[PDB]
Amino acid sequence: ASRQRKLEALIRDPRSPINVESLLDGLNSLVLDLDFPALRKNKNIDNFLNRYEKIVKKIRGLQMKAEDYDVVKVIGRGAFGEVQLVRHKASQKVYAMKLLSKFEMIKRAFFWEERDIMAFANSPWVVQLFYAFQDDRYLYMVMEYMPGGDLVNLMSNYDVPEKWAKFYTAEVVLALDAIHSMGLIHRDVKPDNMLLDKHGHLKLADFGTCMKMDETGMVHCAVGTPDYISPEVLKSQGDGFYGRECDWWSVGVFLYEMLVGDTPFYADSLVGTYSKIMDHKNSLCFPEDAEISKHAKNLICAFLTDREVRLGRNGVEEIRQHPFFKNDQWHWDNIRETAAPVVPELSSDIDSSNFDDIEDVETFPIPKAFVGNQLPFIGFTYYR
Ligand SMILES: O=C(Cc1ccc(-c2n[nH]c(=O)c3ccccc23)cc1)N1CCc2ccccc21
Repeated sequence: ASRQRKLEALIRDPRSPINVESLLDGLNSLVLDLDFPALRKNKNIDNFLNRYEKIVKKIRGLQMKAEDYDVVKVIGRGAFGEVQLVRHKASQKVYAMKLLSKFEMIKRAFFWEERDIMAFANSPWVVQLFYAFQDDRYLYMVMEYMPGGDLVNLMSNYDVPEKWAKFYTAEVVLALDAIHSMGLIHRDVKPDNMLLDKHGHLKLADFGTCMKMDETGMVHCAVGTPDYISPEVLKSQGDGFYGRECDWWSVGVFLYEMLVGDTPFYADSLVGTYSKIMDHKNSLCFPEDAEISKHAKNLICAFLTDREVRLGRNGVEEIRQHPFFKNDQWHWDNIRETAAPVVPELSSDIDSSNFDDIEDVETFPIPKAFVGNQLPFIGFTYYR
């Protein structure tokens, strides 16, 4: 009973590898991976499935499921799956729910490690995870809805003045400081990941790229669209190592797209984008027509240089000290409680005006032998 108290404690700890959610995930996966007629020929499998069939159904009904949510509309669709604006039926609260195809996911081990670190850190600069669940086909992630839309949408609807770019860059800078302080490297900082909350304040979202830094403060191994990716990250794709400074390159790309209107290494092809990024010493140029302050040009260039000499290599203090961030509207300690330059007008809690309309799927193939397709997702379920 003393050893049983110690064992009953690990299972109660929600941050434990084997806990109630993990144990339930294990039993659900075991039932799913064995419920195939070819496998059912084995008496051990058929009998286990018979005993636990009814109870696994009862348990699946009590646990959080997709049916507990009302699908308002799709606000993003991709290769992975979609993002739905949903409302929890019982609490009546609106959330953003990403659906990941388990099948597509498997074609890419413990990938939610960084999601858990970020979820626990609970930074006001990072889009919050409330719950995560799963069914045979999908992985579900219930996130805080960011009704202000992303910075792709803001950029395509506004001509961004230096007062505005000075604010979003500072918020991205504090969000990246937060992520690095968790022992993480975002890896794919771009305006699709820059989401705006109910008041127009920025938060960084991780769409599966965040990685835990090793003892040396480095990562490895994905890119997708490269406009915001540093040369070191491109060159690593390979098993190459890079640090947190790869995220500061994306801040420079961001400041450029805000003030200029186009990405600094844009091209009609992906190859050309990749090339212009690698030859960034010759290809970086500001248009004559685009009027940009000396400090703005300076800051973009301090970030868009080789990792060795890039701004942020010494720390965040030199980025904050940069004269571009001299202003009469905010401080580095109070920026999030100051007036945001673009305040959203939201008539209802399901107002999705800042999101482009989408409106309107492959699965695992039935196995002959046990293959354990559900095994990699044991522990994904998150409840707090
Ligand atoms: O993608 C996500 C987590 C996430 C984070 C924010 C949002 C999100 N949140 N809020 C909004 O309003 C919104 C509007 C459009 C689009 C998205 C949103 C949705 C999912 N992860 C995290 C772990 C992981 C592994 C593998 C693959 C993916 C992901």
